[PDB]
Amino acid sequence: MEFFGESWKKHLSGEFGKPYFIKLMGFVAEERKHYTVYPPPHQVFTWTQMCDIKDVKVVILGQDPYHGPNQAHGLCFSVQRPVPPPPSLENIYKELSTDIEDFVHPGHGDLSGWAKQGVLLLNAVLTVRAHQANSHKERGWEQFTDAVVSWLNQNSNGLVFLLWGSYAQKKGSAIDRKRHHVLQTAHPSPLSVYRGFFGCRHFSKTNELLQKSGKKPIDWKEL
DNA sequence: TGTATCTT
DNA sequence: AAAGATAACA
Ligand SMILES: O=c1cc[nH]c(=O)[nH]1
Repeated sequence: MEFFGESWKKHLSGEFGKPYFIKLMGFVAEERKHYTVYPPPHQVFTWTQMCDIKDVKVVILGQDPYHGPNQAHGLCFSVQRPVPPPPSLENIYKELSTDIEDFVHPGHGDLSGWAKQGVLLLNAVLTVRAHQANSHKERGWEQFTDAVVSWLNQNSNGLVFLLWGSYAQKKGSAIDRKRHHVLQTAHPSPLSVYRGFFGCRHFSKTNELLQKSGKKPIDWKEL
């Protein structure tokens, strides 16, 4: 119980009774019986437990969870102490250090600090079979995360979406590019970071857009 | 050994 | 689809 934060469950509950969702949860359940799936069930929706849905100001959309033991916990790119930051996160910190002058490696990989500030740390696909990246794509997660993006698009204003990677970028078409700001770059994984993530300056750019629309910027060092 | 994106 | 090529790093 209580895997979903109250305000999130209230606005996404309409998906629960849909065939694709019932079949999606059915698939993940069958998978957990034969393989190790990440993150654990009680953490698949951690991204709804950090702030009220109406308080989201920035959305970071990744591809799918870390596929190693004890890494993924429901917030994209984040890992709970004492787990060391995986390759993707070390790259995010590397960019943050050159993008934000006051930013220095926090010495851990827990990104709850950002989420509590209204930064939704979402992935297009919310589960993954151990050691197999994007193994759970096209099973129904995409329509669910589409519902999340769609609600935010219609009920919020001036949000800043950071779509990292081709899969996250599939959601760009559902975002009113006039009402919200969409920043797109390569995924921070070592296998693609060199295609543009380094130098993208999305963190400083995100705050410029927020402050321009009179909103409090994100303190990226607040972790 | 191990962490995307484009092409056939 | 899904496998192969291409691709930084350590
Ligand atoms: O949560 C995560 C971690 C790495 N890469 C992603 O796309 N998401």
